[PDB]
Amino acid sequence: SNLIVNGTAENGMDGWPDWGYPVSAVPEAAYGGTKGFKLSGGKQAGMGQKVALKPNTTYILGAWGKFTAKPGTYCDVIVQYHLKDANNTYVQNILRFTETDWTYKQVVFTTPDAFGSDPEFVLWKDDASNADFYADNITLVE
Ligand SMILES: [Ca+2]
Repeated sequence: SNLIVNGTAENGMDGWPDWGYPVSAVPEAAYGGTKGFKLSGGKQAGMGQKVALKPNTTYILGAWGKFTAKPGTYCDVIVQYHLKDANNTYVQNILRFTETDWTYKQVVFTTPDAFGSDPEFVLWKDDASNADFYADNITLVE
């Protein structure tokens, strides 16, 4: 059971709030199925959704990703939340992609005993070079 809605782009951009960035669900970006997510070159771009994480629970976050040509910087896949501690610590669980062939990355993390902010998944492309980024099969599972 994937906590991310439509992590495969098989339902287009459905389940993903429009943040106004150049993110499309298109055949050229597919790792599998009929579509993948394409984050346009030339601009920073991201999308995300709130994720219903449980406390003291272990999760695996994974995704396939590639740039179409060598980028200036990177694109991150992140699950993030604040702790409910005195310092109000911000936790980012991050996969950082810079590669130009399809590359699978994953991170295993265990959630704290309480959240200080609503957990979110975020895909964020810092890079604004000419290369497009393709993301597909984005997965967050207990
Ligand atoms: Ca797909």
